[PDB]
Amino acid sequence: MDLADRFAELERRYDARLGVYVPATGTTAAIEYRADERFAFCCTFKAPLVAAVLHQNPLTHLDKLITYTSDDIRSISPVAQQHVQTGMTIGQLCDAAIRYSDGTAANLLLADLGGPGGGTAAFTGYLRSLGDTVSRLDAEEPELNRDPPGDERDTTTPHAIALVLQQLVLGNALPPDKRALLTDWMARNTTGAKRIRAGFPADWKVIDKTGTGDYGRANDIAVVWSPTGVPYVVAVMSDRAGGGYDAEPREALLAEAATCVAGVLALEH
Repeated sequence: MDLADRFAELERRYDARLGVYVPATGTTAAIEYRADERFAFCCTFKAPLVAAVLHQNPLTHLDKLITYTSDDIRSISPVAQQHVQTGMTIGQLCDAAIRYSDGTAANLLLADLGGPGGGTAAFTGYLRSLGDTVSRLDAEEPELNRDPPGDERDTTTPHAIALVLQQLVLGNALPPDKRALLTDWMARNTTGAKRIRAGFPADWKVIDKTGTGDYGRANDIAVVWSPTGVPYVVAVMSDRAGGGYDAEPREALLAEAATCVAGVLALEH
């Protein structure tokens, strides 16, 4: 038995398609399972979206107050629904997008990056600027959750998104002050306790960004650190197209995939 066999058993048991990527390190070979197959972003895009906004603006831009109306709420928006008559700062929008998967926050940051009709092109462009030729965002929240299996629209691959997240958190895509804001928001995420976090021991640091969609889509992208501070990137993506558009996502699948990864990365000699 090897790791690919373990992953295939998860697929069988959950009636799911699973994608896993952990980039190679100095000490470890890449872990990959369907890593070049396409999966819908869902809200995993919101992490590189926040990076794009951070990168293109000075820090004082995070204090810029953005006004919107009930006309702009089209999606699950746990934070923005609360502030729709008053408005929210860019920094508050980044916070909401990452820590609560707020659709409206994401959509507003898309507009901040690219203007009214240009947000998705611009977000995709940011990824192209990082050397990611693979991913693409074509719709805003909530429509980006709804493309059918095999549609290339609104998709990344585990390989591509992990390599983006690596540049953002563990490379120099952002200067340290901006990088630290992105890291802190992901570290404070409220939506990921049952995904990659659940697969890693408590003394490993985990920051993450989840996504959940139609056809039982459930994703999580994380950066993890060993108790001594050795960092790894983990992308786990899944869907359950056999149940149709309303298939139940299964977070436990992601927790188990992450548990498999954690056992490779932690167990020594």
